Amino acid sequence: AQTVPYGIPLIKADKVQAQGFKGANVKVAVLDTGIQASHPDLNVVGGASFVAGEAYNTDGNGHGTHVAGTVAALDNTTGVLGVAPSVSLYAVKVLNSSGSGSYSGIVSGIEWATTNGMDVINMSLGGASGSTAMKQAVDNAYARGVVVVAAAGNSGNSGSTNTIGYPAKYDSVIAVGAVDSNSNRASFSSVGAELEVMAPGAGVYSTYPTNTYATLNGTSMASPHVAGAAALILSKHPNLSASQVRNRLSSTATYLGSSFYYGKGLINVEAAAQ
Ligand SMILES: [Ca+2]
Repeated sequence: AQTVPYGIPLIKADKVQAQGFKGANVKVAVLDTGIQASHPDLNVVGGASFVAGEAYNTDGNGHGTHVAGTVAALDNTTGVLGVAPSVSLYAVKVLNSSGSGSYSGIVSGIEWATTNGMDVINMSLGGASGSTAMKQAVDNAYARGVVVVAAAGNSGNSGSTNTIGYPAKYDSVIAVGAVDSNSNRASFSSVGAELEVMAPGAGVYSTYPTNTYATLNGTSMASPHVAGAAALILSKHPNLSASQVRNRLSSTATYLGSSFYYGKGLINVEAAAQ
């Protein structure tokens, strides 16, 4: 049978899906370690690899497949359920089997995405330092109308230290923090002034390499939740611009506390979709 991860009802992705909007026609590119394209519960329609010696349609890590599953796990009688199960999935490998990648490889992914007409870009990756090349590509995609979502980082908090990584730290990028099934901020969810919105990141069950499913923890899992809500909103009002979709996301979020810890709050797709 098909399992419904707690994450989708928590963010009200089901009320919208129920209304009939599942993110169809929306092109979502997942910049990650690739995707097990042959996964039964997934439907990758294309992409590209910028990692030497590795094809975009294979995931030797499991990370990119899990993230992808959260965005568009097929709505059928098996596996799990994605936020926008009808979204046009694209895998852009910018990380290798060890979860590592170079700035050139990543920006190249951000450039291919925008150039090829992606509506949403998910980056469940992050680093301590940014780069003028990374900033440009990101501001560019956003400038072109591309919604850019990135994991806020998993370095928890310490005193009053802003621990939000890059590219999450960029203004053109939406930073995502993680909360558990009780809607309580996860201990690893980084904090900072740039934290934008919260989504399920603890105990999220999704698709995992070699036709299986696994549970993982991280802000990397919270991100796809927001990347998929964006497509959901886009599949309802396709005329909206990035900044608009973005604003409905944070302007209708459920308040959970100080922005330094929860940003604007937990996202609500039913409210954000008008
Ligand atoms: Ca399924």
